[PDB]
Amino acid sequence: KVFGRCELAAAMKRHGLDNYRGYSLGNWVCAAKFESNFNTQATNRNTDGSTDYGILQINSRWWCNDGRTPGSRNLCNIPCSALLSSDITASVNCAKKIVSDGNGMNAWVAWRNRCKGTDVQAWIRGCRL
Ligand code: NA
Repeated sequence: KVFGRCELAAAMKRHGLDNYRGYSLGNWVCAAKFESNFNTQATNRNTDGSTDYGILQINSRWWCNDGRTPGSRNLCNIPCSALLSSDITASVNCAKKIVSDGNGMNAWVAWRNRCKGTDVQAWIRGCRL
């Protein structure tokens, strides 16, 4: 499923991401935009054997089990395929653990490269939240 900017913002707000860990909703929408382009089925195979899955591109080496990543942990206790659903619940709950893992939102490279320090409020414009 390809989420609409405000449609996603609303969904994320429902799931408690707005100001979660001090990170405004705009930060989360911006991260999703640059990580997966709002596409829940987004997958990116890395060179180390791991793969990034879904709307927030969660990595299979430590957060979900895809059965093909060497020395992989399943910290979120879910199959990586669950992070590919149109429903964002699994991704949000797992992201909540990732952002609290000692690096804040820096865990998401696209967020750090295209959202960090910018006017993230723009990502929530026109939205009826
Ligand atoms: Na894993």
